[PDB]
Amino acid sequence: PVLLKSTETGQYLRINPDGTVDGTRDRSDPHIQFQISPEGNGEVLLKSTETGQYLRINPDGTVDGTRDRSDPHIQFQISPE
Amino acid sequence: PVLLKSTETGQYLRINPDGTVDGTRDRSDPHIQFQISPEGNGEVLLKSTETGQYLRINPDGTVDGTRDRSDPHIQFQISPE
Amino acid sequence: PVLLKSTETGQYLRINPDGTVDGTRDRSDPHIQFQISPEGNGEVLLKSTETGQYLRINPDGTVDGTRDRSDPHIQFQISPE
Repeated sequence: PVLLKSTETGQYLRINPDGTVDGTRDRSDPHIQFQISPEGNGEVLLKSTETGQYLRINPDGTVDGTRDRSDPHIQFQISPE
Repeated sequence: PVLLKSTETGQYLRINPDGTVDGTRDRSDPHIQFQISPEGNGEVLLKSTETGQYLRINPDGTVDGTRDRSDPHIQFQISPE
Repeated sequence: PVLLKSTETGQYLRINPDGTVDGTRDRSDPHIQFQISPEGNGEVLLKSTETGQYLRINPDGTVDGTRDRSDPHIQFQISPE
């Protein structure tokens, strides 16, 4: 169970029950709880422990979550910097 | 847009909000840089291998995706061109 | 003769007489005007029309200008987008 924080603003990533995604500085929020699931091909999946939906980036650049286990948009690569 | 790298040190020229100026090898936008906890150390980017977009948290609290991997504070425009 | 503006903040790059470098939103300043001089390769040199100093990035990531025509630190490459 991991948290995804944007060091910059000091904000954590959050997937709300309605499927909307935003950033909060409220560390006492269960919705900022994530789990990184492998894919065998190096890639991973970003899924909320609570809501249980997977994180996707729409083609038009908008971001939300769907519990659809099948959709290459939830495919993510973690690139160390 | 264009980037200005000192081929010598490989550093990029940057203009900060306060008006101060310096160089840095950090080519990427801090708003697309996340830290995974509980693990500490390191700094990672999160790219949707599908659309090739990066995950970004904006100061206002909003979240979206973008292919603009680079820091806007090192992106200059040459006029009149 | 060109201006080097940081679209983001709307600030122009400037080399002050004393050799210090900063960014200003004052477009009516002569110290913000540069000439891009080729370097035989693909590289260029960044030189203020006024002061006549060449822009360099110190190894320590600090930025100032010197009229020393001979110094690899004033070597710059311009990479679009």
